[PDB]
Amino acid sequence: GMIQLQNPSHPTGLLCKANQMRLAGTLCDVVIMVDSQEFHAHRTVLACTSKMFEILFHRNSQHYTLDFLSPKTFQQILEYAYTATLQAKAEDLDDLLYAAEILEIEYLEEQCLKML
Ligand SMILES: [Mg+2]
Repeated sequence: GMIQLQNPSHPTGLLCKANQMRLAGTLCDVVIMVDSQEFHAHRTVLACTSKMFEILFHRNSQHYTLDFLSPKTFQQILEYAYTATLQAKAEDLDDLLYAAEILEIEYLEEQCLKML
């Protein structure tokens, strides 16, 4: 007979380790520059979070500069991507919507749209 196992804590635990890796900078494979500020991250997490990054990463530069947002906004979207949670001042909502729109993060775009 067949056997089956399911762990509903895997997706979340997996993302948790990934964030822990990004904080220690372990196995990072891409550098995103934002206003002369370097961010080390994982292509896979970013590409699965944003269709914009999925497309962009087919260049294989391992290094990319973003001009549509400030390092603060990016750090804000990086945290969301790695923790599924975003913290931001009400005064940043516009900045986030503009970037979420370009990055195509449906959830951030939806929420920011409602909140405004
Ligand atoms: Mg800039």
